[PDB]
Amino acid sequence: FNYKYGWSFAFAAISFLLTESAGVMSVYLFMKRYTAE
Repeated sequence: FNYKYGWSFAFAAISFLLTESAGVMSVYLFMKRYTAE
């Protein structure tokens, strides 16, 4: 037997990272824009 995960598995893996990064950048931006409020 042999199995492997495909490229779309890794495409789901890399796309996991960018969602969690920008959500921190939302709270970066929200704390930054709350300073101006």
